Amino acid sequence: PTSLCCKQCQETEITTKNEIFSLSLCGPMHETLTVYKASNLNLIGRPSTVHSWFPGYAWTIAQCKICASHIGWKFTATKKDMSPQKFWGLTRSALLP
Ligand SMILES: O=C1CC[C@H](N2C(=O)c3ccccc3C2=O)C(=O)N1
Ligand SMILES: [Zn+2]
Repeated sequence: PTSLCCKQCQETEITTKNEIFSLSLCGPMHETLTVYKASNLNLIGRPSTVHSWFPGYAWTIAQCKICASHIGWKFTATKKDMSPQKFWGLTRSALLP
């Protein structure tokens, strides 16, 4: 009901609408849903900064633990002074609803 599940298998809650936050800037200074917390995702490989959509963070591929759908990435901060130190960037179209 606040629940966002893997679209492919519909078994797993991946996150909730409660966890949604926005790193995008609201002044003169979408497709990716960023959430503080998520569940039921397996991380693949190791963090990389190449082409990172969120400068300062590295990414690790995250897939649904049940059906292996590529749902998004775990983003991890490269510096200790950043907040959050970690979040999830989730492909909206890989989630239901
Ligand atoms: O922060 C991110 C997550 C990974 C994402 N990524 C991809 O989605 C992709 C597809 C094919 C070749 C290379 C990449 C790449 O780095 C990307 O470009 N930046
Ligand atoms: Zn799944």
